[PDB]
Amino acid sequence: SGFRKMAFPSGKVEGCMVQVTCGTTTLNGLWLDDVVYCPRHVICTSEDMLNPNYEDLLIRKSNHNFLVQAGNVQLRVIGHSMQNCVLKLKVDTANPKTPKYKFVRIQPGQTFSVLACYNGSPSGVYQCAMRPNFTIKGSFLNGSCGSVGFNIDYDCVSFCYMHHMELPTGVHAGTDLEGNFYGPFVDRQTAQAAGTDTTITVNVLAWLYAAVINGDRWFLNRFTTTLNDFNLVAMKYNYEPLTQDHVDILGPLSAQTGIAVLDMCASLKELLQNGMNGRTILGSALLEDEFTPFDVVRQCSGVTFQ
Amino acid sequence: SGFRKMAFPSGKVEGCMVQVTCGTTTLNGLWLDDVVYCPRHVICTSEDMLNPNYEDLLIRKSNHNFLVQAGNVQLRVIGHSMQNCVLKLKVDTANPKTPKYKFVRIQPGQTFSVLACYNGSPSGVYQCAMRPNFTIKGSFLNGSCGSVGFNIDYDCVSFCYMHHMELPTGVHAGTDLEGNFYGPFVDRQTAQAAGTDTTITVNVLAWLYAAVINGDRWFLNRFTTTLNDFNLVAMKYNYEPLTQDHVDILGPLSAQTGIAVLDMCASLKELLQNGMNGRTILGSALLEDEFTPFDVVRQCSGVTFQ
Repeated sequence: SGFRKMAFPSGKVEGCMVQVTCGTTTLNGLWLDDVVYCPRHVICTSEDMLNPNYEDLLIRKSNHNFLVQAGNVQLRVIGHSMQNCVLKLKVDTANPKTPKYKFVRIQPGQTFSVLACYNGSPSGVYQCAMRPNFTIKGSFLNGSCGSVGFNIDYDCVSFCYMHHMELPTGVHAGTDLEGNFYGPFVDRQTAQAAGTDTTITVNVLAWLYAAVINGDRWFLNRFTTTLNDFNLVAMKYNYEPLTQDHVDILGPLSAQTGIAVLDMCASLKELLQNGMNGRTILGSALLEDEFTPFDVVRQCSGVTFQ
Repeated sequence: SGFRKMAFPSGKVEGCMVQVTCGTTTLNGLWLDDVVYCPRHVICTSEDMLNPNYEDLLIRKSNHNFLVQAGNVQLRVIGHSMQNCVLKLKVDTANPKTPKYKFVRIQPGQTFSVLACYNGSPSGVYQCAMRPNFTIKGSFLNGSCGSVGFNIDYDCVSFCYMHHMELPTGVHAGTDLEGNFYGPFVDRQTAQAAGTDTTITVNVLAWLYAAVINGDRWFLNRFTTTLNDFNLVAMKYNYEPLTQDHVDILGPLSAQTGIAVLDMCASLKELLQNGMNGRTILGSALLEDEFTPFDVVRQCSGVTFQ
């Protein structure tokens, strides 16, 4: 029993983190086989951050303008190319610690682990969700750009996030590992804002199921609701709409607990309309939305990874 | 910016986890140099869990009664001995992935990362505190015994916890790596209870400082309090007493923010007496007590580990 914000074991990713230095800028890169992936703004100077033209900046660079350090070992750059907002540095050594891996672009509402790094050295690991507005509520300081987010599936690391920037509200924006930003953000230091966020309804429901799996039942009721009527109340509380496909995903948790999805929706409805009345669920006084249905099944049943 | 429940990178520990099997019981072990550490109740049978005499059970075992599996490789046991509640299996191969490490017995209020494992395979990583009643609020399922908790300091892994059992309230009890339980608990399946817990006052204060570091100031006030008068209010709310030594530890955070410790105590006092009035601090509607002053400095300033 218990329910924690659980990240994936980070060792397979730790073995891939390196330091990339170009001119006066140092950040993190991801070293897989003989390629180092890092944010393209490594080639930016403090005077070129306002509106850089990266193609023009990069054609002015040579291979030897890029210092890649893996531990206390210098890797030699033998090619470079830009893909969207990431730079790909070909190095002359393949990383012997390369795990089995894929690159995946995730949907908002999905969660992932972040290995926060500075100077190519891992600092900590924590769990994140991609918010509906395509920011993440990370924990990142200067020098963290290039830190990656990932899920692990048996033995395969699916990289889904590379950190690029912090927004004025203190949330974070970045790219998939092919360099495409999540959301409307661009890698220039101009006025940008997150856009209104919403609560991930299907995730809150999964976490209510987690609470029931772990013996919490105080918040249930004898009511039910239609999907339509639930969504009318969700909208009022800034929850995003629950789809039939969300309902289908919650099937396994429904079956394990004996609580119809729409009945758990009626319980959520009541929690939205009445609050929690000084009570807690799984040690939280807020309705938690950063666990997916998969996360709950993984933790309440115990899937490992080799 | 941001503030997350941040665990240490787990890779140095992942490389130490193994599967220990004796008879019908399988659990996790920690493989450092040529010794495998695991809970001594691996030698217990389903009929010997009520009140086992471990010395009598273990003298009946041979080296070959212990199966140690590291990955898809079988390690041969060449000695065994019991130290308190842990068994130490001498194996004929030293773990080539042994990090620099120490064993440390921690004080209640201290935090650590837990690498939850099943069948010697890491499942997830999360951050824990040792509660004042010497339980931890973990997330553990059958088969998790022998999973370890740790801190990392530059390059050195300080193991401080090995998981042994779940209590009826769903919290967890275990030992240091020398096999001494935290708290009054014993490794037998008899009536045991956690004992009344309290909130870790110095940690709540650190987290209030974290909030200020990150730009939250709504909860401050213009009052101050004496240490004596603060402690009179803390007791009423089941907070443990704040000591002058707690005050001293909070010095660096005090100096970084310009807020005297006793002034932050007056802010805490007010939050205890008035509640949070529908407001949140660092994304929590509860006063959070599982970050130490060290944890806050580490995350809000960015210490790495090699």
